[PDB]
Amino acid sequence: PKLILASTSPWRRALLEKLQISFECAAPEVDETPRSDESPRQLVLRLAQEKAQSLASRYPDHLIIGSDQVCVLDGEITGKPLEENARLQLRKASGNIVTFYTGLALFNSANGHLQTEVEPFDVHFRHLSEAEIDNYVRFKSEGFGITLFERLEGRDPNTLVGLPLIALCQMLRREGKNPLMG
Amino acid sequence: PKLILASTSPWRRALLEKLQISFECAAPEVDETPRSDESPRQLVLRLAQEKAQSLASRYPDHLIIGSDQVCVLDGEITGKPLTEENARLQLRKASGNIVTFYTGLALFNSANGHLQTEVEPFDVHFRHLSEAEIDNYVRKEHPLHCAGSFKSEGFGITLFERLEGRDPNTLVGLPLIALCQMLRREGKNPLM
Repeated sequence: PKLILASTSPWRRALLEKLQISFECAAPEVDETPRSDESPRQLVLRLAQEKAQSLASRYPDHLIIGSDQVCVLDGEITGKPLEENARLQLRKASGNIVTFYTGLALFNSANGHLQTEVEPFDVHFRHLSEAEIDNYVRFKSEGFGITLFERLEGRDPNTLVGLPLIALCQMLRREGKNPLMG
Repeated sequence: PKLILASTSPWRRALLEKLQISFECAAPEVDETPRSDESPRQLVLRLAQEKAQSLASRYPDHLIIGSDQVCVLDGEITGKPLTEENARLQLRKASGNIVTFYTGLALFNSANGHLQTEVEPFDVHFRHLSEAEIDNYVRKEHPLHCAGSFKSEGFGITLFERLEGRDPNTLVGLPLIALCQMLRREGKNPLM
């Protein structure tokens, strides 16, 4: 089965290219609005698998990857900021440990096999100033955002960038598609 | 530039660009040969310091960065394999094991002579690899000029169970979180 990435993120596309398996990107049709009861972990698991499953008709004999990421700023779920948004997020982060939750799903639309995983990554922020927050504004963990951090703690730095590649390699291995054998 | 990178590494240049502070590069003048009984941490501390200070006379009013990394497998410094045989040998030693990289960093301020040094570890936890996986990785990646015989930033992700360290940049070869701290201590915060 051919590989499909259910995302138009150029970040997720670039990450997946590291595995050297040919794939096609497709835009999933999913409402990402958190439900009131919903934990960060529940949300990204649900959205990861909905994104993958939503493409099953358009790509019916495929391995389909879905992923979703949020962070929590003082218990509160937060997605992409979309400029005054970006500033706010920094102010809450200062001096704190910020946990990102990244959900991942691999769906075999041929036989219906589904694998899911949620992987956290903790960003330990320096105590910042409004000056340096103002100066930074206007994060990018792979870039200039490194100036904001005390420590990054998690299984896989790729997860923080937005796709858990170690976890995905394992899911692919279960489906008989070890990137190392492709 | 007030900031100088004492390195001919193109990846250290690329990493330093992330801080968006003006700098230029110059080749350090040191002997990287390990001395008898020198430990990995001692070696990268020494070489980081030496690279930074070797430019003092050329850049006497500057903040000068030096860095050095070694790859350690079962207590021993591990070099570039050079051959496909040796690449497979290194990956066999890596399989189901932890490869530790030690990365030394120094910032020498030549104007006031302040020297700051640090060594930072980064642990790469490998999966248990088959001989086929090892053969296939070496054939695809040809990591013949990488110490440890894998590239962590790329296809090497297919070999790992987890990555453990303070800063992903350290593994690539420049401890940027640590360097930011050193730069702030000298009043050159990249955020300003």
